[PDB]
Amino acid sequence: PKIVVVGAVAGGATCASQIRRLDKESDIIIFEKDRDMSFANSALPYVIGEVVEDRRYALAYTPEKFYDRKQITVKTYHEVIAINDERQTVSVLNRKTNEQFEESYDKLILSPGASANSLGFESDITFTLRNLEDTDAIDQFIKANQVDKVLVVGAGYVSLEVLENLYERGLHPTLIHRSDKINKLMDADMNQPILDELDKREIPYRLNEEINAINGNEITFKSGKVEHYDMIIEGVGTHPNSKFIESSNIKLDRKGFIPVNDKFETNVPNIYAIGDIATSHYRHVDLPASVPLAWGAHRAASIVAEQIAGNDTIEFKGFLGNNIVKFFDYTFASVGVKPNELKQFDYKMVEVTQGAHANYYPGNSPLHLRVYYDTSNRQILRAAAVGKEGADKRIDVLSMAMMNQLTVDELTEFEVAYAPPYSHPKDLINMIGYKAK
Amino acid sequence: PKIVVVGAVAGGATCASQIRRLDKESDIIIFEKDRDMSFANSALPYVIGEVVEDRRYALAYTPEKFYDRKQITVKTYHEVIAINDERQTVSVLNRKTNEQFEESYDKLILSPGASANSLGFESDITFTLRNLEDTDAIDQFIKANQVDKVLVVGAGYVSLEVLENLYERGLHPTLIHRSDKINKLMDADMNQPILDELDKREIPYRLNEEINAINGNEITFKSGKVEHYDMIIEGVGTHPNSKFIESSNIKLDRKGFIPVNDKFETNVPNIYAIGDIATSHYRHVDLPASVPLAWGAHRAASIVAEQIAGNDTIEFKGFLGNNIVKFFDYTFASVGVKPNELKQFDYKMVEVTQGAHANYYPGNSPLHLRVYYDTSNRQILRAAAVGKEGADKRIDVLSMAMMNQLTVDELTEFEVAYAPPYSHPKDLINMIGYKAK
Ligand SMILES: Cc1cc2nc3c(=O)[nH]c(=O)nc-3n(C[C@H](O)[C@H](O)[C@H](O)COP(=O)(O)OP(=O)(O)OC[C@H]3O[C@@H](n4cnc5c(N)ncnc54)[C@H](O)[C@@H]3O)c2cc1C
Ligand SMILES: Cc1cc2nc3c(=O)[nH]c(=O)nc-3n(C[C@H](O)[C@H](O)[C@H](O)COP(=O)(O)OP(=O)(O)OC[C@H]3O[C@@H](n4cnc5c(N)ncnc54)[C@H](O)[C@@H]3O)c2cc1C
Ligand SMILES: [Cl-]
Ligand SMILES: [Cl-]
Ligand SMILES: [Cl-]
Ligand SMILES: [Cl-]
Ligand SMILES: [Mg+2]
Ligand SMILES: [Mg+2]
Repeated sequence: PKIVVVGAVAGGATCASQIRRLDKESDIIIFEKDRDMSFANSALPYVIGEVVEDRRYALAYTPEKFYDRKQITVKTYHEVIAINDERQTVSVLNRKTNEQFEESYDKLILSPGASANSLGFESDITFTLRNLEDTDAIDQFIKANQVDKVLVVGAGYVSLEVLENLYERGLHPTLIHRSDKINKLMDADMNQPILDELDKREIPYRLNEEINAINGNEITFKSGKVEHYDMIIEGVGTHPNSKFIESSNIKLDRKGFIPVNDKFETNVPNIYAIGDIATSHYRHVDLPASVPLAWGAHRAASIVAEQIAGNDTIEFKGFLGNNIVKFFDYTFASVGVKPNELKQFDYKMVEVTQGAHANYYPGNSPLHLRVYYDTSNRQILRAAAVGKEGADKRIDVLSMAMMNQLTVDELTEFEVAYAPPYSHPKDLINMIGYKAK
Repeated sequence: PKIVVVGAVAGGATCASQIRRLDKESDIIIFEKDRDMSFANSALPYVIGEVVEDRRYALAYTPEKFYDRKQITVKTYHEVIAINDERQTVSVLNRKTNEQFEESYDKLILSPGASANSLGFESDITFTLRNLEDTDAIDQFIKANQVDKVLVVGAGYVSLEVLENLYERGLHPTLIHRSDKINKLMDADMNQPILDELDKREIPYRLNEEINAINGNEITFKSGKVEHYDMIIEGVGTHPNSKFIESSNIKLDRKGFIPVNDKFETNVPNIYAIGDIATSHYRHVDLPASVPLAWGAHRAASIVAEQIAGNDTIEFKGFLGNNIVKFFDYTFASVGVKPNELKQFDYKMVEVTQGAHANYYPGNSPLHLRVYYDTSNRQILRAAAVGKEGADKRIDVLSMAMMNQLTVDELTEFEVAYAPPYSHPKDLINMIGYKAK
């Protein structure tokens, strides 16, 4: 079938590649509105911190390379501006010429993702981060202005990674956030180490703080404070890239995302939507979910490839929402329903704080693991772990347990890999099970 | 009931403590033939290495402390020499006075463990490592003789830990083993990094090599080589401590272990066996299993405590044989049936080697993950992982998958915690699922 993919990055290039693995005959074209395909979105903060030095590390492919290797055509600086879904074509603006044309399809895959929000100030010193053009502009500006003091606005996990990288590069960031709900995928009492790590490094922060006005480099804040900053990086949320879809028959929710079934189909035949634009449901509970992270983009890209060109019985089973961030010496990881969704259930909480590994073994640190379960059926609803060591291991185990709607009591039965450097004969996970009675 | 426990360490002291948590009235007496109770067995190689130097980590209690805390009587230097099951007593030898006496019981719990094998040479410089008296004797002999050159015999995970520790202490060990089958819980072609780590550090080794004769410090070998060593530590396997059980009605297998049901009962009413002495079955396949490791001793201790004084519906579900060892910069872990047991199934193998975390992100190291699955039902039989980073995490997640009867194909659905320090958007585990078929 002739395949048109919109977006050439985490969902779209992956989906196209997966289809080509299954099907060597079909014509596949991807349209990408910006300069680069297949950049490593998650590497971008580390490119700013110069922790990833070789900036080609964050760019897997050029169009010429993709055609050479996979016989897939990728057109950059080509923005899909309308879907003419009844005629099965898309309208495409060639952004270099400002001429538009239609591209026909038998199957359309929409992976256009999300764009950064802006606070909307008229300011040359403010930047957002979503692609490699942005990473380049930020790096350029730091060098051209010898940036030292940088205001980081927003306290979500990417803004935090940007802050850390700026600090390691030698700059002096201050963090602000409009509320006290920092790193909101993690339980709010368990985010305290973020604020400790900032305090330990004397990196200033102010929560429930916002920009009121910008006059050149002089920033006035809601608190009444006035400070000079050489550069501002705004991490103030994202919005779905669906304006080009509104005129078509595809159903959007009230926020502009595309609800999909378990085959990533939209309500319109022959159109699929994957990645951050798609909304689905949890695997382990009957609630809607949106989980705009890399794993879901790559997983949906594979399921859609199977749907189109492989085994059409392969269908998504829903999300668990496994997520994680590093901030300085700590890891913060959670999975399951979000904090604010716990109230849809009758639930209890169990938690342990114990050494990541045997206490006498050096380099130990306290790991805090918390699990919420549903009192009607003992099923695990959510887990969270924070520590210098071992958080990602416990959370990945519990994601595997929730995939199987395992109960909290069955955690006593989990058979850990135990030697002194790694865990305890009764691992933290087992202790949750023992403590749940 | 009146409770007698034989062995006061990983299974026996734990079990007695767990009973006391549930039942504050029963009399509970533990007999231990050696000097110490509740030593940390897995800490021992690290004690020898001066990695663990605080005594309070090597030894958790004395009998007087245990009594004061838990009103459990522990008689060290008391060796049970017969089990008089028809009269419900044990015959005990007080090794201090060399007098024996009968002790009556209502419930008897056998946790005698295993003893180290010896090569049988008449040698003042040769030591085995099983307990804290052993550990003290080795540390004292190094100090009394200004030991520099130590021969480590055997290549099991305990000999390998002892080798690493003697090296970190500043001594000069050489490793030998009778064959090339080193570290045999791991797939024989995934142990090369043990030899690479020995070479990198210029620590000599010889395989297919044995001690042929000893004359003082002059050791003559099977190869014909003749060398001088200051000390020898022999790690040439263990044998079950069951010769004292053989006159009783308790059924032993031909290898001298005690088979038990899922309540850890023996064939004799009111007698339980737990820890290294006990044999049971795999959880995920219908085959016998013995897994002489700390998790099993601790989980059996809990189940027995429930049987006697708590919820007697709690039963064992079988072993998976999760196991792990550190050797210098590498981790070696595996779970499921042993390599020799794979031939009892029609199976296939799938593997992947990939960075532990994102390709672009620094500090990376390749992680080799291998999965065997049953072709009759696509169930996972065995998994094994070796790498500097992330092998513990992948093997615990697969331990949890095997607990939940996951097929290899379902591993594409595992939702990993992804950010660049931790994994990839399709983790190694997901790659095994995609590469299967
Ligand atoms: C800085 C940063 C760090 C992140 N870190 C992590 C992390 O550690 N872990 C994690 O799991 N996720 C992380 N993410 C999120 C992850 O990158 C996304 O979930 C993933 O990119 C979703 O894939 P997608 O295909 O939907 O969107 P994208 O990868 O963003 O690709 C969408 C593409 O579509 C193009 N497009 C949009 N509209 C059109 C149109 N009309 N015509 C042509 N092209 C169009 C866009 O230009 C864009 O290139 C991070 C994201 C960022 C920005
Ligand atoms: C050096 C070393 C390192 C290890 N490292 C690991 C590791 O990293 N991970 C892991 O999981 N496991 C490790 N193990 C194994 C783990 O310690 C054993 O699986 C666990 O100790 C088994 O508990 P048990 O109660 O059966 O035996 P033990 O803990 O050995 O206790 C048995 C006790 O019974 C006593 N006893 C025997 N017979 C009698 C008798 N007739 N009368 C009175 N008392 C008697 C013995 O003297 C002994 O003290 C290690 C073991 C050693 C020796
Ligand atoms: Cl990435
Ligand atoms: Cl149309
Ligand atoms: Cl231990
Ligand atoms: Cl008798
Ligand atoms: Mg139209
Ligand atoms: Mg259909």
